[PDB]
Amino acid sequence: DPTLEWFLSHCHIHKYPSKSTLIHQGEKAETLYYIVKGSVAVLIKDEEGKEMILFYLNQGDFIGELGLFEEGQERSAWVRAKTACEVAEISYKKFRQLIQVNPDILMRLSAQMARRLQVTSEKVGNLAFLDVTGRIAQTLLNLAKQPDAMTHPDGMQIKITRQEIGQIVGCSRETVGRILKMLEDQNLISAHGKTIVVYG
Amino acid sequence: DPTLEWFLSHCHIHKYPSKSTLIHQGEKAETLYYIVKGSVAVLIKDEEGKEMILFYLNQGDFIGELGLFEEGQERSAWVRAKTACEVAEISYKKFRQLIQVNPDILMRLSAQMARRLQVTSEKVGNLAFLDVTGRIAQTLLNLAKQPDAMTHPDGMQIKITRQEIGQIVGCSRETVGRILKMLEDQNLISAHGKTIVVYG
Ligand SMILES: Nc1ncnc2c1ncn2[C@@H]1O[C@@H]2COP(=O)(O)O[C@H]2[C@H]1O
Ligand SMILES: Nc1ncnc2c1ncn2[C@@H]1O[C@@H]2COP(=O)(O)O[C@H]2[C@H]1O
Repeated sequence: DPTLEWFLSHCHIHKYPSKSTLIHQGEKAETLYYIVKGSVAVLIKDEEGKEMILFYLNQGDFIGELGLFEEGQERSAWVRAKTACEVAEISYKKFRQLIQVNPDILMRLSAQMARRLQVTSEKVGNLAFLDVTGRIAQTLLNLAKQPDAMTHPDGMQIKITRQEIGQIVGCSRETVGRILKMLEDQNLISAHGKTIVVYG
Repeated sequence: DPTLEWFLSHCHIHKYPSKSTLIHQGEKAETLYYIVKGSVAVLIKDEEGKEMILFYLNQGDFIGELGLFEEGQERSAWVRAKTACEVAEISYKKFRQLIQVNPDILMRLSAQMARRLQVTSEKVGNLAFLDVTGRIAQTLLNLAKQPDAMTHPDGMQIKITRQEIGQIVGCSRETVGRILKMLEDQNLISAHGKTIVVYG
């Protein structure tokens, strides 16, 4: 996109090794980010530092946008490199000015925001209205519909530990274990190690 | 405000009686809304038509924004007049043009979006980490910490039907019933009708 390359040329680019943290919750938000390459997890934690994956973001996604519209706010979640990443960065001050030149940039951002809101609402709905078996089932679908969802002859094919799922659904890797076996008995999936086969 | 009366003068204004539905989930999203007066609930339902209040929006809040950034989408939730309302309305087509004249309007929208995303993410935390009893307990605290939370000699004091709680937590008024009694046995609250006493 020629409009992204306009945006990007005003950004400093920094590579982050898989597993490194780009954003720490609670920091002061003063900068926007943009994933040029790679993917990251958005996480939040609970009292005893228990993690919950709240979204996966990927190349082309902005990050750190939520403190852009009002000065003096804090990062609302940790963002962690899922794989090695290359992330552009820019101060909100500089970015607000781009918007002044070309509003189309703010338009691109708002669109990802509107979509994260839909998805997150749906996630809210999922926790309220599904049994932990139901969520784990939903989570597999959504994972096999990730841009990076691979392909298998009997459906889609994903990789993910039982703990990651556990964090996505808010259950333990133990519970995730039982339910994965159960869904496999119902021949809905197939688990050979850390590779699940979802059908669709 | 100068920008906002500009926005509004391009809108048709319609009054909605308390309890009437402004947006039906699944409809095609082609129009933006703006609450000139009153408040509404955003709800989603489950398989057996069970409701979950997902947000309260009020005078000054836009509604129906989530299908604005991509043509051909569906209302992501029902929006229902909490009290009698007066809601401006405008087609997305007209609104995209305003943005072209003055981007500041898209800037006001994005800000409410960024805040709904923070709040909704927060709510996802609770749902993941709190069972039906835990949530109902949390909900009472938060309610007794409302600006309008009254005072009692043994703690705070609130008013709310069991159904309202049911909607806050995504459970039925029946379930809310059991759990309220249970919490009362644990002498954590006291329910004499539609007035609960949370202790401390
Ligand atoms: N529900 C969500 N969906 C997607 N991304 C999110 C969500 N909540 C927070 N984030 C991202 O997490 C980032 C961390 O801090 P910010 O709030 O500054 O910017 C945030 C957003 O980019
Ligand atoms: N998580 C949420 N927080 C706040 N408002 C929401 C949320 N999810 C949906 N809405 C509102 O529900 C409206 C119904 O359809 P739209 O998606 O067009 O626009 C929606 C938003 O205004």
